[PDB]
Amino acid sequence: MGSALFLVIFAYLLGSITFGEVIAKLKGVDLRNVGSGNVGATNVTRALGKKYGVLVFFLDFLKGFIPALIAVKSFGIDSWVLTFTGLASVLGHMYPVFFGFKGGKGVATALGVVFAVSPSVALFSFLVWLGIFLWKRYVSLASITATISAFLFLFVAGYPVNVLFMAIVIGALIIYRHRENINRLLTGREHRFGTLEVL
Ligand SMILES: CCCCCCC/C=C/CCCCCC(=O)OC[C@@H](O)CO
Ligand SMILES: CCCCCCC/C=C\CCCCCC(=O)OC[C@@H](O)CO
Ligand SMILES: CCCCCCC/C=C\CCCCCC(=O)OC[C@@H](O)CO
Ligand SMILES: CCCCCCC/C=C\CCCCCC(=O)OC[C@@H](O)CO
Ligand SMILES: CCCCCCC/C=C\CCCCCC(=O)OC[C@@H](O)CO
Ligand SMILES: CCCCCCC/C=C\CCCCCC(=O)OC[C@@H](O)CO
Ligand SMILES: CCCCCCC/C=C\CCCCCC(=O)OC[C@@H](O)CO
Ligand SMILES: CCCCCCC/C=C\CCCCCC(=O)OC[C@@H](O)CO
Ligand SMILES: CCCCCCC/C=C\CCCCCC(=O)OC[C@@H](O)CO
Ligand SMILES: CCCCCCC/C=C\CCCCCC(=O)OC[C@@H](O)CO
Ligand SMILES: CCCCCCC/C=C\CCCCCC(=O)OC[C@@H](O)CO
Ligand SMILES: CCCCCCC/C=C\CCCCCC(=O)OC[C@@H](O)CO
Ligand SMILES: CCCCCCC/C=C\CCCCCC(=O)OC[C@@H](O)CO
Ligand SMILES: CCCCCCC/C=C\CCCCCC(=O)OC[C@@H](O)CO
Ligand SMILES: CCCCCCC/C=C\CCCCCC(=O)OC[C@@H](O)CO
Repeated sequence: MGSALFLVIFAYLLGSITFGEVIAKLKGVDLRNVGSGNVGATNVTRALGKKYGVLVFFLDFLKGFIPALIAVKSFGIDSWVLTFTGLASVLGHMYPVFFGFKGGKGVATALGVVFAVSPSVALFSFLVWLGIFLWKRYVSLASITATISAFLFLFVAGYPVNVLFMAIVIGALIIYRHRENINRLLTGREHRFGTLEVL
């Protein structure tokens, strides 16, 4: 259907709005040259402050939630339209047409996709993330662990193959976007998150 193609294209274009760069540019800051140089909510928190980072997280989450919600309600949980809508949102966040195809790691937007599929699974995956983050204070370790957990939760809950395909590809892409963090974690060179007073 034409409406299926338009929903997927809409999801990619919406995901291509790198809200970390939007907010930082509104503030005259080049997010690629402050902090870690990454463009997600974590680096916004690191460079501009937790309140700006919460805003960016919410906006990047909504990019994934809104199109996936439309897909679920219009085409059904079993539809491969949902599969490609969720993938398009995440791929837009990672490879944004509006920001030189240099985007983020995909965690916030992927959580938004999952929330449209299953708010409970999204909550459980967030709880894993927060637990792992508070355990060791590595953002990357929390995101990798929670991404794997999210797939396992959808699998054991019995979600259909279109959803599992969407989740395994999104999850693999997220882990790939963390490949440098994994290298640092394996060699003891990953930094814990926070100011010197917090740490
Ligand atoms: C840009 C500033 C304004 C805020 C943006 C709007 C945020 C929320 C939008 C509502 C979500 C989209 C509607 C989803 C929905 O219920 O779709 C179900 C529909 O497909 C039933 O067939
Ligand atoms: C790079 C993609 C974005 C720019 C181009 C967007 C539009 C491109 C091609 C038009 C495809 C229209 C397909 C409509 C279609 O098959 O509708 C049939 C359906 O509505 C009922 O069977
Ligand atoms: C990077 C992603 C690119 C996506 C490109 C999507 C467009 C692909 C194929 C176009 C299909 C032709 C549809 C033309 C059309 O409106 O025909 C009407 C006809 O199908 C109804 O009888
Ligand atoms: C169809 C719904 C779309 C919802 C999102 C709407 C788009 C919102 C933000 C993206 C563009 C923000 C650009 C703001 C702006 O002009 O900032 C200028 C300033 O950053 C200096 O370059
Ligand atoms: C299997 C595919 C779906 C994966 C869903 C996403 C991973 C699940 C849970 C983590 C969500 C909480 C993220 C908390 C947070 O502050 O993230 C900041 C963000 O910038 C990290 O890159
Ligand atoms: C449409 C419904 C929206 C539901 C909520 C969407 C936003 C989800 C999560 C935002 C929380 C991210 C921050 C997580 C967090 O507390 O990180 C740990 C750290 O802050 C502890 O110091
Ligand atoms: C204008 C701003 C919001 C843009 C949202 C774009 C959403 C794209 C398409 C809307 C969904 C159309 C669904 C058509 C429909 O009834 O499909 C039913 C489907 O199950 C086939 O029988
Ligand atoms: C619905 C349309 C939304 C459009 C949102 C605005 C996107 C367009 C222009 C904003 C600036 C894009 C370039 C940002 C960028 O990556 O700058 C280059 C970077 O290497 C700076 O270090
Ligand atoms: C699949 C549908 C595609 C529809 C057309 C999308 C492309 C339209 C306009 C491009 C927006 C601004 C792109 C410029 C851009 O990303 O520049 C930033 C880059 O130089 C950062 O190094
Ligand atoms: C539903 C699947 C749609 C596929 C869309 C894929 C995402 C959007 C554009 C593809 C870019 C492919 C090339 C990779 C790329 O962006 O290079 C990385 C960038 O950092 C260098 O400019
Ligand atoms: C489906 C997504 C749901 C996520 C939205 C809810 C986020 C709300 C709260 C998370 C943060 C909890 C408080 C963390 C905190 O106070 O940590 C203190 C800790 O650093 C002490 O060592
Ligand atoms: C397995 C999924 C659940 C999430 C991971 C569970 C790991 C267990 C506990 C995490 C709670 C946060 C505090 C852990 C801890 O020892 O923090 C030390 C810190 O508070 C003081 O240096
Ligand atoms: C805090 C720790 C939480 C850990 C949750 C553990 C979930 C992981 C593995 C359990 C495997 C259960 C057996 C396989 C299973 O349910 O298959 C899924 C599917 O075939 C059911 O439709
Ligand atoms: C069974 C299917 C397996 C599919 C292959 C796994 C894809 C995941 C990660 C890609 C790892 C290699 C990176 C590719 C690469 O150099 O891309 C860089 C840039 O030009 C485009 O992103
Ligand atoms: C949900 C099932 C479990 C998934 C666990 C995924 C863990 C992924 C990558 C971790 C690789 C590094 C292992 C060592 C590590 O984290 O060390 C932390 C610190 O002590 C030194 O960097």
